[PDB]
Amino acid sequence: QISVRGLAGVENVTELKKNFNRHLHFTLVKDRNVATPRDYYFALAHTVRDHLVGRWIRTQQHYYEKDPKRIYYLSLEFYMGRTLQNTMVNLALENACDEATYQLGLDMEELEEIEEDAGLGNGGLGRLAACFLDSMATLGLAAYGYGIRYEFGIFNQKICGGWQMEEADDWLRYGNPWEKARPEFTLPVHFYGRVEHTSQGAKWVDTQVVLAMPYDTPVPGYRNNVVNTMRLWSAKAPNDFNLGYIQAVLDRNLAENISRVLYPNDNFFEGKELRLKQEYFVVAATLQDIIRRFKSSNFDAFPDKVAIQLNDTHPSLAIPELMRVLVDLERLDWDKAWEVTVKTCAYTNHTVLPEALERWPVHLLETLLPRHLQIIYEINQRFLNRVAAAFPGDVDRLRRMSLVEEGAVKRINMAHLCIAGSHAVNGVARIHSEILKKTIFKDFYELEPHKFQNKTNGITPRRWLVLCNPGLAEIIAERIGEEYISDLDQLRKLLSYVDDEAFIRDVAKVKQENKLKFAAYLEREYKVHINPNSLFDVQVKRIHEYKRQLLNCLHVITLYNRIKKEPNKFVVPRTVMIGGKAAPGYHMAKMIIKLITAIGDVVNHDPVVGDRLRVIFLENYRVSLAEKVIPAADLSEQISTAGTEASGTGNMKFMLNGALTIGTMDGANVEMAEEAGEENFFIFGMRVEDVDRLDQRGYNAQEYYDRIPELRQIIEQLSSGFFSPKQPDLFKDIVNMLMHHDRFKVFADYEEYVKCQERVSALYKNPREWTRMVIRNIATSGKFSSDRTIAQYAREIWGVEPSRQRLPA
Amino acid sequence: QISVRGLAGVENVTELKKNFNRHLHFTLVKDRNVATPRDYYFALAHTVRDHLVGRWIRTQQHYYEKDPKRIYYLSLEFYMGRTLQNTMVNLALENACDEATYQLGLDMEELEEIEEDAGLGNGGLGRLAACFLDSMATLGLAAYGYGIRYEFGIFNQKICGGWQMEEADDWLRYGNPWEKARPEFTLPVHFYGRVEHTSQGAKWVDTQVVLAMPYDTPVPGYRNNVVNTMRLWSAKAPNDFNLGYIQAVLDRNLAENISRVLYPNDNFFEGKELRLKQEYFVVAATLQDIIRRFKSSNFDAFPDKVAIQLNDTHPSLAIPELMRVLVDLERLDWDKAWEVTVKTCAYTNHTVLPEALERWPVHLLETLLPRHLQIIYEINQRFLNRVAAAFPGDVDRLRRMSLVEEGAVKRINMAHLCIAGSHAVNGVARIHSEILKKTIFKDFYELEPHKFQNKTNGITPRRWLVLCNPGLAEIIAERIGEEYISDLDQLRKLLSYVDDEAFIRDVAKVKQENKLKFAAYLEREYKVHINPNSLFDVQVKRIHEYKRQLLNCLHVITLYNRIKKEPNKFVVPRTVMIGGKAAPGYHMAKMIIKLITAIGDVVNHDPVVGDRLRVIFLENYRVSLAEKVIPAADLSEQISTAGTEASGTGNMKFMLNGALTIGTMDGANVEMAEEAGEENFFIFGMRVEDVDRLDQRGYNAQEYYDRIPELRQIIEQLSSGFFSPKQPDLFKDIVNMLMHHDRFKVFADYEEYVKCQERVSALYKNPREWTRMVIRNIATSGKFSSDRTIAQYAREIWGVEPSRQRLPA
Ligand SMILES: OC[C@H]1O[C@@H](NC(=S)N/N=C/c2ccc(F)cc2)[C@H](O)[C@@H](O)[C@@H]1O
Ligand SMILES: OC[C@H]1O[C@@H](NC(=S)N/N=C/c2ccc(F)cc2)[C@H](O)[C@@H](O)[C@@H]1O
Ligand SMILES: OC[C@H]1O[C@@H](NC(=S)N/N=C/c2ccc(F)cc2)[C@H](O)[C@@H](O)[C@@H]1O
Ligand SMILES: OC[C@H]1O[C@@H](NC(=S)N/N=C/c2ccc(F)cc2)[C@H](O)[C@@H](O)[C@@H]1O
Repeated sequence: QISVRGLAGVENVTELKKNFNRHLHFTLVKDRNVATPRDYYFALAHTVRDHLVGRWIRTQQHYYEKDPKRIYYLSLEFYMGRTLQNTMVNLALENACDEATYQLGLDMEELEEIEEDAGLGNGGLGRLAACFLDSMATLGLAAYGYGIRYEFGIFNQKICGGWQMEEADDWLRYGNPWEKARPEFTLPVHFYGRVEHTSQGAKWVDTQVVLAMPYDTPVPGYRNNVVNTMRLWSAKAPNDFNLGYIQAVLDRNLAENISRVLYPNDNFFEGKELRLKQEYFVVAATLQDIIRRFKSSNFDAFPDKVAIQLNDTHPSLAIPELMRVLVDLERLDWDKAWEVTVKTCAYTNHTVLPEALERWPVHLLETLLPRHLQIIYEINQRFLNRVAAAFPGDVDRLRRMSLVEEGAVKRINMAHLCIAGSHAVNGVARIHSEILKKTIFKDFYELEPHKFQNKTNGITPRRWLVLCNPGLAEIIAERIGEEYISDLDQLRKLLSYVDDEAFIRDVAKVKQENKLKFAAYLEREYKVHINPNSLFDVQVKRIHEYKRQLLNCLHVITLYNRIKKEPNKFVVPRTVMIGGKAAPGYHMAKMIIKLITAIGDVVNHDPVVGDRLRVIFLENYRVSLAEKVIPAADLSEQISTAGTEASGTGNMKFMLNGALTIGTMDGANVEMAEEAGEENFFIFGMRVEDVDRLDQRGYNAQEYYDRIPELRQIIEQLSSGFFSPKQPDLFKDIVNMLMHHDRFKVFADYEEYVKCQERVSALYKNPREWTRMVIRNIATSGKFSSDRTIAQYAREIWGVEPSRQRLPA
Repeated sequence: QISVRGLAGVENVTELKKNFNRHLHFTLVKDRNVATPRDYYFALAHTVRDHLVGRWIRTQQHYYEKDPKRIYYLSLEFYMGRTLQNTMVNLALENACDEATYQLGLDMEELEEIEEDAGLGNGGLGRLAACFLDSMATLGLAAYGYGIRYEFGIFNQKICGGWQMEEADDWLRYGNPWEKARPEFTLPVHFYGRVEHTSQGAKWVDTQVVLAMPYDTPVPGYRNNVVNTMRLWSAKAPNDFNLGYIQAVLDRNLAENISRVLYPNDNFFEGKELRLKQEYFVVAATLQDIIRRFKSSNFDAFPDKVAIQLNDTHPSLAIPELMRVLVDLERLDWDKAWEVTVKTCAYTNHTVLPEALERWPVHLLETLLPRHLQIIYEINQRFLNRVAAAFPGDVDRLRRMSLVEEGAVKRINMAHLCIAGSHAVNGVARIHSEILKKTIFKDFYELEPHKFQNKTNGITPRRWLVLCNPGLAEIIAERIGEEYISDLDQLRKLLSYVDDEAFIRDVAKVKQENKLKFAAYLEREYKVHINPNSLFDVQVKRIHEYKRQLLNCLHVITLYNRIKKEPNKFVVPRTVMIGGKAAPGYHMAKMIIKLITAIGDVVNHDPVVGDRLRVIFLENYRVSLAEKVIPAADLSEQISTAGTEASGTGNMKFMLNGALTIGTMDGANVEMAEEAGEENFFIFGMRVEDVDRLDQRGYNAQEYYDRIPELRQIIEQLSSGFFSPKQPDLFKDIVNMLMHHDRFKVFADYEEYVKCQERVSALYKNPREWTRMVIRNIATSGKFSSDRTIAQYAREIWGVEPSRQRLPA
């Protein structure tokens, strides 16, 4: 149907049809009379996966023969979403499969909706890992993602009576056709025990053993025949475990609980033993696998052949684990082992919020990982000796920089461990990396300035344009060809079409089609009715106070109050959509969801409002939902308090897909506005500097309440029970926080936000000028490809050159 | 190589080779350079399973179109063993696969050893279910086996320091290629809750729900293109289960524990809640599936279309569950529902030992299954009213026959429930069925004599001759053709060859080859050395006092003592092999294993004994081990106290494979001796009548100790520490039991057993006459085919005719 989806040749279509029928019969044990829609999905998935096999085997054989430097990306999260369409896109099979299934009397898009998301992450950090794997494969790097195969991913969100309910994401229930179990590479992982000192060094003894069994998932590059591996570990008890009899077998569950469930905290730290076990489990298994692969090729050459990237501090135990193996098992001297470790490891930081930082109680590490605690103490002593030598007499620097935090309970600061033990430390957007050098890691930057880098985040244009928005991809390819898909900078060529009447019309038509499709998806699966001619105002991301869904709520209520005051005045119609999950133990975030639905309950049923304003909470926001809503959006809400969102990546997805952005100068928003031009961005609010000035003076919310009548009215409505008639004081916690304990200064940006929103509405009244500004955004979105990000990691951190060359088919 | 293994045509071999390579590549994601032996096994298993698919789909479609009466065999145990060779045998693919793998440079026998046993049973009862499924498929019956898919089967036995250790049988670790998950037939099962009475009947409410997910395994008939189904249920928590958050997800394990592990008791009853849950789980899920299939075709016709066979009392809850569904859900009146239930259900009893009988405490059923308890009370009331009418004034009969047992804790006698609610009750050998009518169910037989039947057990000659003993199968087929494999009575034709010199030589040669092969298996996998010219004296079966492994031990010690007394006298050399698992909580059985190994420790290292006597404990006795040892045996030990072994089936396996039997007149031994002739059997010991006479007088072990000097010496050796020098009193429990508390009268059969064993040795000195007696045993083993057994169930209980006709290929 459309060109970027590839060729549908007669031989290909015929062979796909034959192989689909073969799998239905031999694999699924069905014929056409009894086959369920799920059966059809599986037949297609097996048919497509067959095409990966040859390329997967030869890619891995190629790395064995050429022995390049290997990149190991360690993460506790890989937020992959669905795999079927992505595989078809990267193999150029989409049109062929569409034709083949059509001839079999099946709708492929219907089949695609059957696949479960692999929801093995919470939000931005997990999705970043996934975009990175795509880009590393596309850039021909010998890269492996290593993580945990959680039996349960991020919970499915249900909304009951306006409240979030959580249910188990049993994503493996029907079996996962995209994985291959690798039982021959099963490895032991040790816990507890004690340290013995012998004539020739320490020994870690009397440990409990849990087995780590790997499952491999293919990561195909974009039409280059490269297929890399994501290896995820599953926990298994040994067979003599606990070995009255019945109970011993039942207790195997205790060991296997390690890989049972993803912790659902986003930017928040809970010091639970199970989480610590998960972190060590992935690190211990991964490092053994890395060492094994390195020997099957003298640890001096280790950093020349191995790079380990730590995705936040979650896998920080790789640093003392590597030291443990090198010193205790391989018998290297300390200083050489340390040199190897530092040159091998690099660390990426993803947040500056203090409550999100991992600080593990010493008593936990003492019991669970006694040898690692000893190694950490020794690292700290040697590091602090370096600090004392560089800054003689500066005793407070010594306590600030210590890996060991003193107080009620002694804790290990894992970020300090990561900096000390890594040759490179990076933030994820220019402003974030600057904040790290100026504030939270200032002392470290002064000691070792060469370690600190920036690597601005990106997203893959395969999933986030070609896959989710084929209509846009096609009209772009019509003018500039297909090369931009793996070289996104080529989108600059579209600046030549900003006055092109045909292109303006096509861009606007593609958006309308996406909006119509999304309006249809809402009616069918949720029975909610929306005006597709309204401005689609979208804020989708995890629920957090810093992200300020509450500021958006205040704007929504402002618009409602203005309409009620002057009902017969024209306003640009809006559909305001807010979606995102709240961490199950985060009370304020759960109250915010309830507020949003409560506002919708009033606004959506007011006859005077009509079709001019609707507020919809998008339930169960996840990767597959993002693929649907993002192409449909007109306005992207990126409204975090300046200095709080390290980068953001949702922002980049909206930019690439033809939405304009309303945002603060925070995270990557700054660089997006720089690329597009400030005139083509809706910027409002305090800058980082203004926030600093306010903190020095002291933030007084009452001042804003006293000076802004429209704000006072909203607070009075919330307090009095206007939005909760049966429970008048339902939102008292929200009001109290806004008035007395607001870390994120919601009121301080209110006036500027409302005014800026008026300017958005003004521009939307002029469709032609709205679309020209859109074209200017899409055209300058190139920098935000994760291909650019990964090429920078490769050159500036890992010491490897990317390659756009094909492997033989 | 040999004829009964089928044809190896050029087209077949070529296609097998191509498909093997295809699976190695696409399914296993390997090439020949990295492939492990396990990879090769899996490639072959997938290659073979492909051949089942068409036949499986058409068999099930045939049953749908013809709508025959369906047979449902309900069992908590299916002891299947390995599936690869069995599938090849039944599809006539063995020679073709052997040739195909040979041309690929692989040894198929080596590949076969990689497969895990499906050890989903304990012993005879579980293995009977498996032979029955084979025979039902071979006889073209529309039959389904229904059970539980245990994650852990019967434990693997390790012997450490002469003691049994248990380890978890993680048989699914690498994945099971012989099953297909059927998630679309997932059904809810209810537990706990309470009963509410409304205007129109009882309602079971406030229950907890566990999901039952089915997995289907094919059961191929012998070369008739029939493939039946064994459907096994796995327990799964619903997604909102327990739905702080982390713990709720972790607690899903509680629901899923239902299908985690097989209870390892053999002929012993433990009233544990988890076991009760397993029993209801299989019954509730199975009955819903049965009803669903019946409707997709007025409950008057239910018994015309459905038969349910209860394998012991373990699935006895089918009776009140069927009533529950018919009365509470379908709204049938009681008397009609009862009529349907009785005509649908039949019950097979497998033991007379009182400690093995299921008697569930009322308080357990009250909490777990409140509605079922009420239904059971109502069944009991109506049944006892019938008894009172038939036997007026017989108040003690009333309490004897009650389903409710009075006392300390009230219990439900599940055997009484089964008799009351079944149209047919059978024992499993003629003597056993007679004992049921005369003793434990005498009252029931008097009330309803027409219900009581005999169905003597059998074994499948596919697994237990063709598969495990191809050499014997071949020399038989040379003389009489191949028809006997599905018509075992044809073996009578071999009586014509009892004086045939060529046949005598061939029978003896096949045995020698099997013995040499088994002697080689022992050296390689266990480093134990045996004389292959010795008489192979084998007792393999679960360890139990009633089976009298202890009597065998006394004989072994007798032989050792005789040798030590007259070292230079000739004796027929023996290798005495004993194997079997002990239930983990059965102390005396564990002590018996230790005794056996302790005897071996003395006998096997005595220089004076030489190669004349060896005692070996066969570790981890299971189906795949039985397939190896049984063909190698010369003497089958079947020495249970008369009246205690209901049938035995190991006995039949040895008879079919050319061993002579030493045995008591117990279980099926009686019928075996009747078929072969008493002259061709080594019968010794008390008959049932003699045991009865001894019990009336009182059994005094001391009498035997006082009158038999050889017995006194053995007891003195055991007591003094001759067999345990470092722990002199190790065996005091054994001695004390033999002297004061022996329910099974070991001493009473000692003298006769030893004398009989002397006659065995005498015959073995004359190889030609030994072999002629063997031929007379093999020739009369026909009756003991499970094809005969199943044809009798079909005609006399189920009301269906077996068919030897082929379905189209
Ligand atoms: O789908 C059911 C089972 O599938 C198994 N995969 C097997 S047998 N081959 N895969 C081959 C493969 C080929 C190409 C791919 F791109 C990925 C996998 C998995 O090991 C198992 O964990 C899973 O439950
Ligand atoms: O760099 C990628 C993105 O990283 C995000 N961090 C996230 S999701 N941290 N989760 C931390 C976490 C902590 C404990 C957990 F149990 C789970 C997750 C940043 O907020 C965002 O600005 C940035 O764009
Ligand atoms: O082997 C890995 C997985 O295999 C799956 N089987 C699939 S995909 N097809 N089987 C088809 C089949 C064909 C012929 C047979 F005689 C049996 C099965 C099972 O459902 C799953 O529980 C198991 O873990
Ligand atoms: O009919 C077949 C065979 O049945 C046997 N019974 C067996 S194995 N009962 N197991 C009972 C059991 C009880 C509780 C459990 F948790 C497990 C098993 C008979 O002893 C044997 O003489 C006969 O040949």
